[PDB]
Amino acid sequence: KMQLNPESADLRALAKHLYDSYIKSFPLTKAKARAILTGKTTDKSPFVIYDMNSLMMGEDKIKFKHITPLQEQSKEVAIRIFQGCQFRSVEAVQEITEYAKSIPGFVNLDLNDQVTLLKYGVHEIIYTMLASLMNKDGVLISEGQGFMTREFLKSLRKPFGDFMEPKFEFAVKFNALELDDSDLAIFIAVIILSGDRPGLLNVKPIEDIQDNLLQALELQLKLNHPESSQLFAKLLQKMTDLRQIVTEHVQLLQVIKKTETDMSLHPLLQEIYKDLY
Ligand SMILES: Cc1c(C)n(Cc2ccc(Cl)c(O[C@@H](C)C(=O)O)c2)c2ccc(C(=O)N[C@@H](C)c3ccc(C(C)(C)C)cc3)cc12
Ligand SMILES: Cc1c(C)n(Cc2ccc(Cl)c(O[C@@H](C)C(=O)O)c2)c2ccc(C(=O)N[C@@H](C)c3ccc(C(C)(C)C)cc3)cc12
Repeated sequence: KMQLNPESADLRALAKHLYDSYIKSFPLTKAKARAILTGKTTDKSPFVIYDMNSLMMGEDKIKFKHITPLQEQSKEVAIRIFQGCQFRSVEAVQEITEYAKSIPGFVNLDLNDQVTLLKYGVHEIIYTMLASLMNKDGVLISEGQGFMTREFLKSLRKPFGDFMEPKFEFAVKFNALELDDSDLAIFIAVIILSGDRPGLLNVKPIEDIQDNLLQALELQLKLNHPESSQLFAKLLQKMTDLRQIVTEHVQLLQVIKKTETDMSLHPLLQEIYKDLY
């Protein structure tokens, strides 16, 4: 229908509010990420890691040194890279949670339901925003200061050689939608307010917030993408694809968390690296 009625102005105002929260909560947006991947930005080119020799030069640019070099160099590299991917994941939760609080009505929910929505929703947000940082060659790492190639990640040890491939194959199909930060801001909020998470108390207040986010998203996509019909429908299938692809990812590293013995990082040691930095 698309009318210029007072309810549409509220859906446009909600999109503006979610976008402003998207900028403050997340440092590296897709707008700046694409500027680095194409060299359009005035900043310096990021350090590129494509082989083992380039990775050794990258570690020398880090203040930390890792004073426990295990003999297995195939494990010294794979395990070290994976824990860098996990320490960054923890800081993303701090940013995701900061953005989740900005969604109208989220704080008014039950506190245990807020945990449940973030519990199962953090992974699906990571999969989405990670696509903004990667292309067909590699992924931007360390707040855009680095760039690790895709084929280098495939050259790691056999268990760690394909934990990023399910994310690259999703990105090439998700970036084809060519969404911008304005579209992603609403789309992230829709994933959080998914009212069918296992263990939700009152589903009624959650889906009521999501239905306004869904209406604000379809209005955003129809206005921002004039040459793309059914883009709202295509994006819903990408959301359901995140469901069955995250369950395969969470079950994948549970084998690593158990068979590597040193993967479940010590809780008190985590907080030391966060507060020092
Ligand atoms: C492998 C890898 C990936 C895929 N990424 C991007 C990434 C990951 C996870 C999420 Cl969730 C994510 O999501 C986006 C949307 C976001 O949040 O930007 C984006 C990395 C970022 C930094 C480092 C690293 O190793 N960096 C060095 C500088 C360091 C960091 C920390 C340490 C200590 C453990 C000692 C503290 C030591 C060295 C490695 C990776
Ligand atoms: C020094 C260091 C430490 C202490 N950790 C945590 C860590 C290591 C090893 C084990 Cl085993 C571990 O687990 C338990 C058992 C433990 O020993 O504490 C925990 C790191 C993780 C990743 C990188 C890295 O080199 N990340 C690469 C991807 C990059 C990223 C970004 C850059 C630039 C910023 C220059 C762009 C350069 C290189 C370095 C370190």
